[PDB]
Amino acid sequence: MSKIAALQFPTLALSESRLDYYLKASKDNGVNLVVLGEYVINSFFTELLHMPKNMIKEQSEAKKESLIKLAKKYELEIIAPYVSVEAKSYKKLCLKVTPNGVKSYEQQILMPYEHWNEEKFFSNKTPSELKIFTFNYEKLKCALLFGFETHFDIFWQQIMAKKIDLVIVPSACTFESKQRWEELLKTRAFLNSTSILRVNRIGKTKDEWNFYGDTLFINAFGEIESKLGSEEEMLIIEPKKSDEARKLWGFDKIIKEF
Amino acid sequence: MSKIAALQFPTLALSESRLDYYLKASKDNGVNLVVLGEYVINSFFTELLHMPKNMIKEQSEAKKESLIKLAKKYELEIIAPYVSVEAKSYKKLCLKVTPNGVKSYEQQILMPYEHWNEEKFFSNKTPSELKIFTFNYEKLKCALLFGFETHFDIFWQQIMAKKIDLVIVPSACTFESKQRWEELLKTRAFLNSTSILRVNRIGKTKDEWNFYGDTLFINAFGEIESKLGSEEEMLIIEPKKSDEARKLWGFDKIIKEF
Repeated sequence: MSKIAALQFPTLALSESRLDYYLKASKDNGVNLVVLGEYVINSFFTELLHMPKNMIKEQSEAKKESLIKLAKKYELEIIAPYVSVEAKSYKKLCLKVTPNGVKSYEQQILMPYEHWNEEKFFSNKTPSELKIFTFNYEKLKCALLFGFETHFDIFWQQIMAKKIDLVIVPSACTFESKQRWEELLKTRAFLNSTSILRVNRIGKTKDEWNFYGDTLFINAFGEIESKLGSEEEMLIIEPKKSDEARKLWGFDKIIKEF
Repeated sequence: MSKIAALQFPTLALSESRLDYYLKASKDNGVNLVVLGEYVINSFFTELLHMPKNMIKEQSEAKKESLIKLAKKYELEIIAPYVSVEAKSYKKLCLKVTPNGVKSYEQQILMPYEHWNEEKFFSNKTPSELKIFTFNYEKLKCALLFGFETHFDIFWQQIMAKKIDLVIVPSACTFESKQRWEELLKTRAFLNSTSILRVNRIGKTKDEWNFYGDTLFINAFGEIESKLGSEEEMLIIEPKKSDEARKLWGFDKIIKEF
């Protein structure tokens, strides 16, 4: 039935040949939805601070055109974080590329820390009230969240209210926080009875920040179903409906009795 | 400084010296706040189902009188889950017994599961709006939560809103859920920058439900600072203010604009 492919990549080269191979391989395994991690289409954040505006635009626009073309050619959907280069500003988006159009999700909560200040570098619209990005994938109710945004309960309360089966989490996570991330996502999946697909990038930066993969899939019971290592590889998942797991603990039912 | 003693007990006997001994040992170690787990003053839930009403009342009322006397004698405070028997109705309370009076916390969300139906057995007031029980312990802002109530994000949002330093969680946890409980509490402490004191009971029931202790203290970084094993023992903790840990990630700073 419904299958999803998670591609664990470093920053892709300007050519599209590596992406095309994995997209055909995803479609050959009966996958109709593909997800990439953060800073795979684009160079990692710390290089973006020093790169020329026009090359960042070229890097982004080359892959967006490729995804649009490849989504048509292989008739599948692609979810990929994407740096939108505007006239006088940069926006951190996540694109959902289908054969019949492109949808975009503008990240609502960005890291403001000095050493990794995405809030300063990007010019994302500050929403008045947070709103989860959701979409239907065949028979699954899905939500899309950036890695940093999973830290905030408000999103999960909206996810539980909408009976989401699967939360797709493109991310860029350092190895040092490996265990904290597993415990967080396992807890989120259990408390909200939703499956979670966390897709990480791989690679080492000039500052020796180590992204060691660990793309993983968690079921609505909070159990890890499958996970990747630290190499460039593809994870294929068959996400199931959240209903049975929702009834076991009935957290939503309990909160709905108020 | 400010110290708290967690007493990991089985169901206490009607005429026990354990309470007088451990309260004095706490006060001799400079501890002014003592916490017991769930179903320590009273027999465990599944045994209460088969006990006569008057026996439950006597079991409860004997320990309340003792705690009142011991709180005055040793000049400290005691937090203890407590079955209040009115007429032929039962209320699952947590008492805070001090030298100058008793305050009570009525559990707001109770387990409704068939095999462990506290919602059916007890007659707790169905709350209008969920509201955390809070109190100051010397210079620390403390909150009180029953084990089951930690599963619901709404409580944790209020805990963060009040910038709570320590959440005290009397609980009754089966050994089978050891890892899930640890990951949950570490995540809540980290996400909300609060320390957590989880006090469990010990003992085996007739149906072979294993309460194997593992009373633990977690700091506001989400790290386990200390923990007990499966024996009857006392855990003394010196909880610190959450301020420094709260500034590290600044979850409150980010989230308060929504």
